[PDB]
Amino acid sequence: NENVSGISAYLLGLIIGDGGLYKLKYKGNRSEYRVVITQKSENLIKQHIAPLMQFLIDELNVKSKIQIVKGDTRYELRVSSKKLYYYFANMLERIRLFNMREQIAFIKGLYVAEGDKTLKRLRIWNKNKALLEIVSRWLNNLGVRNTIHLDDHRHGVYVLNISLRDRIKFVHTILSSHL
DNA sequence: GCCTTGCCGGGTAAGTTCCGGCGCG
DNA sequence: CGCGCCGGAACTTACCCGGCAAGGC
Ligand SMILES: [Ca+2]
Repeated sequence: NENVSGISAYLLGLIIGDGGLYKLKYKGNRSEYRVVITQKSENLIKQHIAPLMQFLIDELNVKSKIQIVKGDTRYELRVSSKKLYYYFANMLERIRLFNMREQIAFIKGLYVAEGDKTLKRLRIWNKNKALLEIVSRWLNNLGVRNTIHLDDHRHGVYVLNISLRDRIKFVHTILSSHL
């Protein structure tokens, strides 16, 4: 709807990237379901990310608050919502069936989260190789050549390197898409 | 000459799961 | 009683950064 689907895919890229989906068990039988995006800067969160999450929450009739919690090392945007937790967890599941619009939005969010930011090089870091392999195939379909290697042998972190030969296509189509 | 990109260590910006409390049928 | 939101934060490490050099054209 597809204001919503595009924004959803983008937020998921931020959540998977910078972020998390948590199902918590307490005593008892208490529980909590969290959608989380963390980020160093309060401004990026408050003026860019939160209004996107708020739009989605309103559109989904989710009754939960957007919480912004200050940590010692970063800010946390958090929505405590069973319904939103499952919306994103099922979407993730999910992810191979994304259309072109959701593909581009997801990759954009994932790059904002896990991205080389100078743009001198175009690189995405993640330990989830299968996720990078999905993104690699999508990028190939969009004709951005790319390679995946184990970058950090210490922590098992993969890099997806976007070929600078296809830099203009990647930055124009994905990273500065008006979609 | 100039660009690209694999490699690889530094260290902080992420991530994850605890806690005490309250809401609501 | 049985679960699900709220607000916080303690703790560990997964990212990003960025320099070096092999390799391609
Ligand atoms: Ca990030």
